[PDB]
Amino acid sequence: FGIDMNTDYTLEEVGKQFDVTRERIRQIEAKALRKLRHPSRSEVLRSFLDD
DNA sequence: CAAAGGCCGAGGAATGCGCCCTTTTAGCCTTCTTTTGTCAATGGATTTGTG
Repeated sequence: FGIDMNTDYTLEEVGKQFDVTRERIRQIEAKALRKLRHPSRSEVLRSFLDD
């Protein structure tokens, strides 16, 4: 994502700095998103949702 | 000898105002190549199982 930097880096350019061919980098993004998906870790972020 | 009237011009609303044809320009619309995000394999290095 683009937090605290002017991008928006993409998977190949990300995995360059981690030496992954973008597949493990996809997996790592997915794992972090799943971890933050948990309640008791994202109740505030839930409140930020508007609906 | 003047007066009526015919003439022209100087000033305004407005019921007033192009069309047909050639030629470029914009943009949308499809078709294809490439960067990118994804699913599944397939080992391989810690984590645990064991006594």
